[PDB]
Amino acid sequence: LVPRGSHMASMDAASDLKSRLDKVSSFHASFTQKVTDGSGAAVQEGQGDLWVKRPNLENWHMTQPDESILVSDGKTLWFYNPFVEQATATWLKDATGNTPFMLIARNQSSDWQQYNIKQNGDDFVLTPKASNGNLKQFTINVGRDGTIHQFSAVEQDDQRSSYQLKSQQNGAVDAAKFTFTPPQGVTVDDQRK
Amino acid sequence: ASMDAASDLKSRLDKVSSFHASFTQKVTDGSGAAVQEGQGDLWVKRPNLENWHMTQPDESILVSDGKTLWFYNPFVEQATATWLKDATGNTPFMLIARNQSSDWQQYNIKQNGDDFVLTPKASNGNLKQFTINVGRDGTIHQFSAVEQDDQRSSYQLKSQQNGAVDAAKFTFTPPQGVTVDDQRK
Repeated sequence: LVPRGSHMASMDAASDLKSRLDKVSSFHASFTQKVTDGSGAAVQEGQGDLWVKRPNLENWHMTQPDESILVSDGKTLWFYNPFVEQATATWLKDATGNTPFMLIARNQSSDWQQYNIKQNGDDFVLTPKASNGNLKQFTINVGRDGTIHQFSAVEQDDQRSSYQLKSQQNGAVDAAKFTFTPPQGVTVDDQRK
Repeated sequence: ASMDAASDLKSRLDKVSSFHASFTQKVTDGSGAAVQEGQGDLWVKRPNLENWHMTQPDESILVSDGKTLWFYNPFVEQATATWLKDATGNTPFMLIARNQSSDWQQYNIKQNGDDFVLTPKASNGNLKQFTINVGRDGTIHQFSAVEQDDQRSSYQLKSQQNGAVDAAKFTFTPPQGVTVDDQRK
């Protein structure tokens, strides 16, 4: 019913272009180049080559107090409850909740520019520009070295979640523990249509 | 004032690319009801940056790690380093390599099958125009670019060999006996 307007047609095009390119995370190509000064006269020709490695997605893994987990490979968000042996898969794009963890882990200008952000020293307070009720509020404390010390989040139904972080070990961890395969026996609700 | 805050936040966060933290969490109603409490663990691996390496017709090379753009002319034994931020030109290669939504959302974009034509929203930019042909599988077949001076560069690509590329390629250290002009302030 609501027609496809120019702004959406452009968004759909950006999105398809992106999904195509998402399929190749690295490649090598030979090319032929041809330059033109402005008028049309052939300024230059030649052969060359190009290597590209695209960014990886962000990854995260959180263990709740109840010992159930949330795992993200950047596409899927997996939720797993080892006590009841139940697992839920959902595309991250359609995921709901856990936005602080997504913001924390992605650290992208473009996610940050969706908020009004005041800064007092190491403390930052973020109010959403688009007040649709995704996150009513988000607060975070980050050292100069980038260590996150604490943060809190207000959901749209005024549900507040606060976190105080300790024992912050930097240094890498193996990508295999950010990819989740339901263990034998676990009921899977795969909501990825 | 909001945009300095966003930047500094990001820049603090850029210093760390992975971490493990233990935490204590507390959850609340609108009222203030102590719905939850306990300890838990968080692991994060941040995105790494894009990388590209390009050999020009004249055999000079452009290498990018996401922060620095190195330009090296082995014939005259001269290399230039410049922050990628401060860089001018080579926008097509940055876009191809980054493949970020937010970079694509800076252009009005029309599609016809595999062909896409892009014109910048923010008309004060590097690129007057950018054209690219991408297959369903993500192979880039050709593209072309018009700079602000009406100059036009076209590329026709072949031999697209996907699969891992040695990360030798994307880190550049000036060779001994090459004169470096480090423009990074």
